[PDB]
Amino acid sequence: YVSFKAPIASGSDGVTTIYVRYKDNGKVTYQLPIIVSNSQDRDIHIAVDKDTLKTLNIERFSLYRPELWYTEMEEDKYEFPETVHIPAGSCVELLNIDFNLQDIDMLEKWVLPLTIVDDAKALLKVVPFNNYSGSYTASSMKVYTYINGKPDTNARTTDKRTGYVVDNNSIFFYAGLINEDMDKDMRKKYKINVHFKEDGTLDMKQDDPSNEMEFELIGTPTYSSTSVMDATRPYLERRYVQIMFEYDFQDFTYGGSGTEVIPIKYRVAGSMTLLRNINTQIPDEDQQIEW
Amino acid sequence: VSFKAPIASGSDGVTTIYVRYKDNGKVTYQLPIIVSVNSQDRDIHIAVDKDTLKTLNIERFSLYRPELWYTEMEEDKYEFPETVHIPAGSCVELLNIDFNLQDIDMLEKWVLPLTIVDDGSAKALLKVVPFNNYSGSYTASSMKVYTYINGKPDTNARTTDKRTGYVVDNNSIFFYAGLINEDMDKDMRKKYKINVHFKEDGTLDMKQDDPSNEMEFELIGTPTYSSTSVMDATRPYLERRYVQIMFEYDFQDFTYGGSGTEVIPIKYRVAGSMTLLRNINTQIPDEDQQIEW
Amino acid sequence: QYVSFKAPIASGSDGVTTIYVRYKDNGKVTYQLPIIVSGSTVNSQDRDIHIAVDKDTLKTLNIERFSLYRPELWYTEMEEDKYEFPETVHIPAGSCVELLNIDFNLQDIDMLEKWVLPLTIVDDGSAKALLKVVPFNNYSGSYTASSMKVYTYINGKPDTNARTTDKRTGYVVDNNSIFFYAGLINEDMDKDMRKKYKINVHFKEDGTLDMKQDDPSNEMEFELIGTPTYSSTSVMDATRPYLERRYVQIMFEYDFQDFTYGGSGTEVIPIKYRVAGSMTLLRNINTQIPDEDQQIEW
Repeated sequence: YVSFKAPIASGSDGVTTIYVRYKDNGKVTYQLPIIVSNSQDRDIHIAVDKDTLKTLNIERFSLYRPELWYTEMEEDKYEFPETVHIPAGSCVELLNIDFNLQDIDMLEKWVLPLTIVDDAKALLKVVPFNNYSGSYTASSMKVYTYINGKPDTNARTTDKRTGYVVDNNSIFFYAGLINEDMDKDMRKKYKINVHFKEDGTLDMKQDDPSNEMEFELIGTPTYSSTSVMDATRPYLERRYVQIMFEYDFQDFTYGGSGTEVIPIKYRVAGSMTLLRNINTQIPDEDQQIEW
Repeated sequence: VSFKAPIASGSDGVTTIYVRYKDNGKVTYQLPIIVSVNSQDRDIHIAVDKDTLKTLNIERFSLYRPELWYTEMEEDKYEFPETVHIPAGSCVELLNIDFNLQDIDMLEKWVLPLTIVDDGSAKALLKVVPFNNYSGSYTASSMKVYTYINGKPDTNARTTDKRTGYVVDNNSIFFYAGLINEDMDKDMRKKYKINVHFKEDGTLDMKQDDPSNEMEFELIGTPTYSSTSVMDATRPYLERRYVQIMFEYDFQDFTYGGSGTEVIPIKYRVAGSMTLLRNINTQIPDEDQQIEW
Repeated sequence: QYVSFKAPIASGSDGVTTIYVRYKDNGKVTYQLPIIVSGSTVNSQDRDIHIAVDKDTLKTLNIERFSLYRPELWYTEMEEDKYEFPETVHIPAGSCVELLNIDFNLQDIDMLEKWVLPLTIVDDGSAKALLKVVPFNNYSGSYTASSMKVYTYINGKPDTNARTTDKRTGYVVDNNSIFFYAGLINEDMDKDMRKKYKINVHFKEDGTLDMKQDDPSNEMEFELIGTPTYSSTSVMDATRPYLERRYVQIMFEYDFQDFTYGGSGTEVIPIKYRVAGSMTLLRNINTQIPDEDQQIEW
C-alpha cells in the first residue's frame, strides 16, 4: 500500500497542518514523504483532489456555514511533480511541493488536497509563518466599549489572537475581539497590517483603504523580542515577541450583513506576546521549531 | 418561472420579508412572480411546501437542535391565491399574500414555504418578519447586566452588542430579559419575555409576559424612550430614525441548569439603554418601501 | 404485545436516559431497570426476555448528534468491569413487569467520560435503553458558580476585572470526594487536555476541605490559598412543607495556569488565574419518602 506520511498526524477532520516559512519573495519548498508500506520500479502519480476537500467542508461545517470552509489553494501559489519515482529496493521518496506565497491572502484557510491516482489522500492546510506570526497571548489586551463618548471602565479580554503572515516582516490581526471566523466579506474590513521595524517601533495601519472601521492608532506602538533558555530542557530556547499598542476602531457589521447599524466604538489597549519554542541542538532555522 | 423577493436569500435558502403590523395586524405582502418575450397566457399554480422546510430544518440544525428550527406558518395566519395568471406579454406579476398577524407569537421563526407546482407551460422560503416603528435589532452596548453576589449587584458588568425587539402589536414589542440566549429551549425562553409598550407621552410600560412572573421581574423607576431623526451628511435624502429606550430592572435566571432540575436562581440587575436605527429613503412616499433593511 | 424498558424519567432530546446511582461502600450499587410487556390483552406466555449490550446504537447516536469531527463531546460505552446484569429476564405467564438488576461497581470510575450503558432486547420470548449512568454523592452535581470570580494575572498581579460563569459541575470521585475543572476551563474541551485541570475536593468532618490537583506532576501549577471550607444548611419549602432544600456551599481560593488554550500541539505562554469566592449546590429532598435515594427530586 502506497500512502503519504506528514511529520505530525492529521486532526479530527483529516486535515494536516504544515508550516512553511515566508522568505525571499516567499518562495519556499515543503517536502512531503511518500511511503510504500519493494521489488518494483514504481512511478507514483499525484494529483490535486478538489472533490475530497468539497466533501469534507460539507460533512464538517455544512452548506450553511461557508465562512468556516477550507479554500482550495490557488494553482499560481504551488507546483509539484505529477509523477514521483520510487525505484525497486526503496520504500520512501519525497514530493517536493514548491510554494510561491507572495501576496497570499491569509483571510482564507488554504488547503492543498492531494491524492495518489496511481501507485491515499493528504489534506495539507498550508500555514505560512515568519518570525512574528502565530497565536499571540492576548490576556493583557483590554477592549473598552465607548459608552457616552468615553471608554467604559469595564474591559473585555480574550486568551489569544492570531497574527497572520502578510510578508517576511509584516503580519495582520483582526481589530479588537472581532470574530476571526465571521463572514469573510465582513471580517476582511477589520484587518490591521502590523510591520516590524528595525528600531523596535511598529507600523499599524488598517488594510481597508476607505478605513470604514475608522481605525485610529494612539501613540507610537512598540515591540520587544527576548529569549530564555528552558530550565528542565537546557537546549530549548523560548523566544518571545511582545507587541505594545493602543488604538480605536468601530464594529459596524455586528447586525449581520445588509443591515446598517450604529457602530460600536472600542478602545483597544495593552500588549500581546508570541512564544516560539526552538530546539537549538537542530541547526536548521525551520526544523528546530517545535510546533 | 420563479419568485423575486426584494432581498436575496441567506445561506440556507430562506428569504426574509418585512411586513408591517398595522390595523388589527391585517397586512398584504405583494411577492413578484417573474419570467426569464412571454407569448403564452400562463396560469402558475402555487402551493405550501411543508416538506422543503422540514428537510432544511434537519439539514441545517439537525433533529437534536429543535429550538433553532423554523416553524411553518399557521394556516389561520395567511391566505394567497392558488393560481396566478400572467397574461401573454406581462412576464412579471405580484402574488398577494394576505396575512392576519393578530396575536402572532414571535417566539417562533415563522416561515411560509411556497413552491410553483405548475408553471402553466422554483421555491420560496419566506421568513415572515413583522415590524412596527419600534422593532428590530437594538444596539445594546450601553446595556449593563450585573450579577447579584451576596445580595448586592456586583461591580463587574456583562454586555452584548445587540438585543432583538420582537413585534407584539402596532406600538408594543418584547425582549428577552438581560442576556438570556434568544436561541435557548423555547419552553424556557418564553418565560423571559418583557412586553415593552410605547406611549405617546414618551414613557414606557415594561411588564413580564409570564402572568406567574417566575423570573421575578421587577421594574426599577420609570422606563422612558426618545425618538429622534437626523438627515445623512453623505446621502442627503437618507433619514436616520433613532429610538432609544432607557430602563432598569431585576430578574432571575432559574433555567440555566437545563430543564427539569431545580437550580438556585441567579439574580441580575439590568441597567442602561438600547437604541434602534431605521434608515429611511425619503422621496419614496410609501411608509414600507422607503425602509432600507 | 410489545416488550420494552421503562426508566423512572423519560429520555432526552438525543434519546439518552439519565439514571442517578449513589456512590456508597466501595461504590457497589444496584439499579433496577423495569422491563414491561405492554398490550391490550393479559400476558398468557412464560416469556424469557434476552438483554444484550448494543454498542452500535450508541455509535450511531454519537455520530448523528455530535458528528465524527467532535469526539470530545461523544458518549463512552461503559467498561465491562464496572457493570453486571442477567442475560435473560423471566416474566412468568400472568405478569407484565419484571426488573433487570444492573449491579454496578463504580470504584475508581473516571467521571471525565459521559458513561452510557446501551441496552437492547434481542429476544422478547414470543426496544432500546441508552442509560447515562451518573454516580452521585451528597456533594456532587451542578454547583451555582455566580459568586466564583476568576481574575487574570496581568503584569504579575491579578487584574481588577473578574470573569464569572453561571455553574460548574462537581463530579464523583468516591463517597465524600468530588472533582472540578479549575477556573473556567471548558468541561467539553479535548479530553486529553481536560483531565489535566481536575481538582480533587475532599469533604472532611471538621467542615474543612482538601483541595489538590489530580495531575501528579501538577502541570497547571495549582496552588491552594489559605484553608478552604464548606457549610451545609437546610431550609424547609414554604408552599410544600415536606420539601427540604439542602445547600452545600464551598468557599475556596487558588491559583492555576491554562497552558492548553492554544489548541493541542504548540506550547503557549500559560495564563495564570486567581480563582476566589464560593459555589453552592442545591439538592431537593421530599422528607415524606424515607429512602435516602428515592426522596431526591432530580
